[PDB]
Amino acid sequence: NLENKTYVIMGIANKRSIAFGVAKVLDQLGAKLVFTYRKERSRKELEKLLEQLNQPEAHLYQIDVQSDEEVINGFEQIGKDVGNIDGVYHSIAFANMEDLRGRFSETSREGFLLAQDISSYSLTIVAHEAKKLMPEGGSIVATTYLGGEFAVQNYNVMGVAKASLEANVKYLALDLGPDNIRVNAISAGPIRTLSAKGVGGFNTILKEIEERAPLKRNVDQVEVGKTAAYLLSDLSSGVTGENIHVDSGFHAIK
Amino acid sequence: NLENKTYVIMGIANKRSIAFGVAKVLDQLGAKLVFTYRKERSRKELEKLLEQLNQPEAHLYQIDVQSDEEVINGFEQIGKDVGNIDGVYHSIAFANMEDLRGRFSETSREGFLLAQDISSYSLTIVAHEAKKLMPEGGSIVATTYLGGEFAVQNYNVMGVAKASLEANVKYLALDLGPDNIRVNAISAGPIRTLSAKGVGGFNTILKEIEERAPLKRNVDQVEVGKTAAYLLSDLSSGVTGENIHVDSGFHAIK
Amino acid sequence: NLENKTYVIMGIANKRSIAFGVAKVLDQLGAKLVFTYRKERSRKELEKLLEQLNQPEAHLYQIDVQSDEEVINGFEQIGKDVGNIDGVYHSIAFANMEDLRGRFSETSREGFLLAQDISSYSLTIVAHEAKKLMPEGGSIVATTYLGGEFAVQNYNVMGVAKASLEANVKYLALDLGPDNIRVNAISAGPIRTLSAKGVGGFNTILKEIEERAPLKRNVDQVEVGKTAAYLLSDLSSGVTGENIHVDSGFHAIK
Amino acid sequence: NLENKTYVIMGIANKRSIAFGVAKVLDQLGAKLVFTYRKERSRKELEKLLEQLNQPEAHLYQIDVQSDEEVINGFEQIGKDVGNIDGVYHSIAFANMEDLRGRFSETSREGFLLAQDISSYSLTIVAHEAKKLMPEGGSIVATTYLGGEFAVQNYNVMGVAKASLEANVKYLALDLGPDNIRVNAISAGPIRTLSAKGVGGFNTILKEIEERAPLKRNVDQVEVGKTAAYLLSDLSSGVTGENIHVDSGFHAIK
Ligand SMILES: NC(=O)c1ccc[n+]([C@@H]2O[C@H](COP(=O)([O-])OP(=O)(O)OC[C@H]3O[C@@H](n4cnc5c(N)ncnc54)[C@H](OP(=O)(O)O)[C@@H]3O)[C@@H](O)[C@H]2O)c1
Ligand SMILES: NC(=O)c1ccc[n+]([C@@H]2O[C@H](COP(=O)([O-])OP(=O)(O)OC[C@H]3O[C@@H](n4cnc5c(N)ncnc54)[C@H](OP(=O)(O)O)[C@@H]3O)[C@@H](O)[C@H]2O)c1
Ligand SMILES: NC(=O)c1ccc[n+]([C@@H]2O[C@H](COP(=O)([O-])OP(=O)(O)OC[C@H]3O[C@@H](n4cnc5c(N)ncnc54)[C@H](OP(=O)(O)O)[C@@H]3O)[C@@H](O)[C@H]2O)c1
Ligand SMILES: NC(=O)c1ccc[n+]([C@@H]2O[C@H](COP(=O)([O-])OP(=O)(O)OC[C@H]3O[C@@H](n4cnc5c(N)ncnc54)[C@H](OP(=O)(O)O)[C@@H]3O)[C@@H](O)[C@H]2O)c1
Ligand SMILES: CCc1cc(O)c(Oc2cccnc2F)cc1F
Ligand SMILES: CCc1cc(O)c(Oc2cccnc2F)cc1F
Ligand SMILES: CCc1cc(O)c(Oc2cccnc2F)cc1F
Ligand SMILES: CCc1cc(O)c(Oc2cccnc2F)cc1F
Ligand SMILES: N[C@@H](CCC(=O)O)C(=O)O
Ligand SMILES: N[C@@H](CCC(=O)O)C(=O)O
Ligand SMILES: N[C@@H](CCC(=O)O)C(=O)O
Ligand SMILES: N[C@@H](CCC(=O)O)C(=O)O
Repeated sequence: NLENKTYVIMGIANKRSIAFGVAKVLDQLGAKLVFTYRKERSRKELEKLLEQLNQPEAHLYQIDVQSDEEVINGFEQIGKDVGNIDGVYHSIAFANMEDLRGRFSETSREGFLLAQDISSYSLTIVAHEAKKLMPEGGSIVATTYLGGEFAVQNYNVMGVAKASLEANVKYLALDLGPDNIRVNAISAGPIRTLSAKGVGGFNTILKEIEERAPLKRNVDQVEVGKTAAYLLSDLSSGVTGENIHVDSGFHAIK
Repeated sequence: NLENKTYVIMGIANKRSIAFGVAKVLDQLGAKLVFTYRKERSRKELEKLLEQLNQPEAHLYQIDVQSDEEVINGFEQIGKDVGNIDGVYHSIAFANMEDLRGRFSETSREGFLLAQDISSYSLTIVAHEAKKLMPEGGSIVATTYLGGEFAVQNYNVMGVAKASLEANVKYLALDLGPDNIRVNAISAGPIRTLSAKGVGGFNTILKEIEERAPLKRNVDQVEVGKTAAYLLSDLSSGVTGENIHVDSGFHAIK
Repeated sequence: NLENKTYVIMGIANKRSIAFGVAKVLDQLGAKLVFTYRKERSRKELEKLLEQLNQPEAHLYQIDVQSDEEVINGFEQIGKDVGNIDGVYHSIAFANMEDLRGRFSETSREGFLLAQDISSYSLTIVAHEAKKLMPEGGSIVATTYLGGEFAVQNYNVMGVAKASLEANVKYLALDLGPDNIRVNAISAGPIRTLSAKGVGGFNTILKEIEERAPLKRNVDQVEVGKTAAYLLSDLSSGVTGENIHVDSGFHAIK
Repeated sequence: NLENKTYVIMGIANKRSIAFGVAKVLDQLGAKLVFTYRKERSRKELEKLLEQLNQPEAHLYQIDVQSDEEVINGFEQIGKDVGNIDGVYHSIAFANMEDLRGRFSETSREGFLLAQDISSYSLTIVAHEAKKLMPEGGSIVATTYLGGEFAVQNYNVMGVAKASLEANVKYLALDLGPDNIRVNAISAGPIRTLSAKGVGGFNTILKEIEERAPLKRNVDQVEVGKTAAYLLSDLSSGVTGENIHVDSGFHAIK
């Protein structure tokens, strides 16, 4: 039960976004939700998707996590509009498409740093600004993939950006733990989303889960959202620096 | 919300048992609970502890997990008495004082195999018997410690037993996943219980957690119970073969 | 260069044994070698295989690692025959055939404990006895598989015994470190040997390595042997409690 | 024996550099060595240091790894001057001093990306250029630290850069494995070097190893160099995407 909680959900682009499965679950559990987006198209999609939620007010903020001032001012505006928050769900990554197929060793410096900036560093600065709204403690969760732990074909520069994110989670957990802020990751199995369309071989990744993972099926956004509700709530009070795989068991097999 | 769910909880000895933390949480959430014990003194404690619970009926079965027949007959009786179950919490381990409190390289064969048998093999046979009561699926959770992942001073034979149990969890997850049974572990931080008396230097282990773990505090049995509630319920659909550290973040630091 | 070093190699059965790859390499580097075996037939193979090696004398001892007396008396006799040794290569495991295929949840208690006894505990008692012949320090290496780290189809009871071995390696490393004895594992990739005939689906495991592993080829016993020379020698003096995968990179991908 | 092998060693600053331990070992084993340095100081210094080696000639190239041109042109020139190479030792990392103490959550975007660029991406572009000089295969080794696997006090931005670097090794292993180029890391224990002075609390880190690591002592640059010789030679054929801890066993304990 999350009535009287407030969470900031970063990274809804459309009805297939992982962050939207999180939103549906939290919403259904009674939470107040604030949404951040980059592209105008994503705000338009949030406005339509909010008609499916039970949020009596639209709280939408444009935050491009490449910009310190947009992250700083965005959270400062959120604090002014809704007061203190209980957590942040971070569902944000980016890499140029030519870096999500072919040969990893041909990755450009600009593409490698782009992916690090948006997919990893953004959690650091978000945590720094979000903590200002969590004087009593809180919970920050980011979304990762098994390609941060193992080399997977095609995931290439984003695998190295997820390894960076997963370490970023541990270091933030150590730093913010004395402030009663927990920081954790969910390592989601493959899910058809707008960003999946850029990963080479994505359909064969999905098929392999169905054939080989312990549950012999793929997961969906709402399953990620249910684990998010656990990590964002008091149920997980003793848990920080942790990476929970929501992937039908695929992480545990070879 | 666990109304209309039934769970078997194995390994309450007294009010400090981790499994009683689990019981309290599941009870508060509306579950029907069934309890298994070894020593007659454990049954007496269970009888006194059930007064604190909302359980309208006492469902108590003696199962020494060294005996196949006791596990077989105990789960069969549980089925005839309460019907199908939704999961099992396994909170059982044992090792001799004499092997524990000597150099690891001095561990006796008998003591090594005793600790495997009770602390690891018991999950396998329990899973096999409990699956007969879970025709539509279920969840099985066992309780481990960071000593199964790293060599910790003094934990000695029980660290090898915990590594065995953590691998047992992954193999059971692979085997039983197509039956929609999930199998997971909770890696609890140190907690003062009857069995902790067995571990040398236990007080300095507690003190290290306070000084060094991200949350700068120790965890308690109810925190283990809240993560158990997540693992045993539909909130962790899609999570199997996982090991969730309820340990203030200690696993993530060095 | 291992002239003036002496190593005990445990677990040659025939010319395909992983331990015979280790023997050839160590022999080619000038080490003096002592061999232990269980079955008469293995002693006969060792007698034949020694004609290929540069050892000027056969040091052969029957040690069934299920027997404490055989391990104690065998190492005692080794020390009386060749003096102090520089390390031990352990290449011993066993499980009953029915436990290397089908459903893990059906594993018998006696089969689970049998595999633990031979494949894990044996290392502990061997280290205890071998330490008496290494008063200046030494190196002990055991042979594991990725199935001890992940659930692998069919490997079943041996995967849990290997997770146990791997923890045994870390706990021995911690215990024996102050005596200047290093203890490490090599995680070998699949290799056609007599014991491979017990693993269901073995040929499929081999084909997956050629298709998926970074080197796109399988490894052989001599490559294990070369990593064994590294771990048994001063070249690895800083390295203990480690598990080195000699598996064409397969451990690193998913 | 590395006679008739040529290795490029990147990252000698002075007599305490880890890469100078590597050079000593490879030089002694008969390898021809080429050296790269960033700033002038490291030149002058290199010129002097190399009188301690048996290199008949001084092959020194200025390469600042922030510059694509310098990496591309530097490897090109090494190929013209010396011909094909057998491997590359990468011993290069950098972060701003302020980012190696205090609160990780305060790290600037500029500081985080600088550490990623120099300490992780540099391996990718180095590997791409160096491949051109390894048409029959070779071996690339980078130097990492346990702070890339766990959150360590103070190490902060560099911990996230080393996590990135360790994933970089695996993705390069997968990519370059079919060209018979292996890529691996050495995770060195703490060692007093010029870069160590920047790391907050370094002396406390060192003391902890002596007190708690299995070998109860610290490691040195030459021990890193001996494991580098293993990784760079045919002894480690079959080993790729691996991270070998030369740290007195500290990684294996908690
Ligand atoms: N789909 C999967 O199988 C899978 C599996 C594991 C993990 N993940 C992770 O889950 C997360 C969500 O991805 P998704 O699959 O749900 O795809 P998605 O719907 O495309 O979500 C990606 C989000 O990233 C945002 N974003 C990119 N750059 C940004 C920037 N500079 N500033 C602020 N927002 C930015 C996008 O916003 P705009 O569209 O407004 O630009 C979009 O809302 C990502 O971290 C992804 O790596 C996905
Ligand atoms: N305390 C901690 O710091 C800690 C941390 C991580 C993990 N754990 C784990 O948590 C679990 C519970 O331990 P605890 O600390 O709660 O100690 P506990 O209160 O002493 O519970 C241990 C239980 O194991 C049972 N048991 C032992 N052998 C048995 C057998 N042959 N058949 C049936 N039951 C048997 C005992 O039953 P009887 O008394 O009836 O014999 C007792 O109920 C164990 O797996 C333990 O390793 C403990
Ligand atoms: N082949 C692979 O793909 C692979 C991969 C990774 C790891 N491994 C491991 O490598 C090691 C060697 O196996 P292998 O593949 O080389 O097969 P192998 O040639 O069949 O060697 C197995 C050895 O185990 C010995 N052994 C079994 N029980 C024993 C006992 N009670 N006491 C003394 N020795 C006993 C056997 O001796 P007797 O025949 O005399 O009984 C035999 O010499 C094992 O630990 C295995 O798990 C194998
Ligand atoms: N010492 C330790 O305890 C320890 C432990 C684990 C891992 N490591 C790692 O070992 C490696 C070597 O460090 P070290 O401790 O040997 O210290 P070091 O002697 O200071 O070596 C660091 C080297 O990095 C070079 N470097 C920095 N930025 C560069 C750039 N942009 N282009 C080219 N070179 C650049 C420096 O060259 P200039 O001096 O010319 O600036 C210096 O030679 C690093 O990867 C470090 O993280 C060190
Ligand atoms: C293979 C599974 C997967 C993982 C992801 O991280 C993912 O999301 C991204 C992948 C690449 C770039 N930006 C993203 F958001 C999509 C995906 F489909
Ligand atoms: C150090 C933390 C800890 C872990 C345990 O597994 C634990 O439980 C046991 C420890 C040893 C033997 N039987 C047990 F049940 C107690 C403990 F105190
Ligand atoms: C699949 C790879 C593999 C691993 C082994 O541990 C192995 O060796 C055994 C496998 C099962 C039982 N005893 C053994 F010695 C054979 C093998 F082929
Ligand atoms: C704590 C151990 C350690 C690790 C390092 O990576 C290290 O080297 C650097 C540390 C930080 C920045 N640049 C470096 F080269 C020094 C160090 F002393
Ligand atoms: N190479 C295709 C992969 C097709 C698939 O999803 O399997 C792509 O670039 O998406
Ligand atoms: N070895 C002591 C432990 C002392 C402590 O708790 O620190 C014991 O017998 O329990
Ligand atoms: N020689 C193979 C025969 C494979 C087959 O034809 O069954 C064996 O050892 O089983
Ligand atoms: N079921 C066969 C598998 C055939 C193979 O792939 O080796 C076995 O038991 O060996």
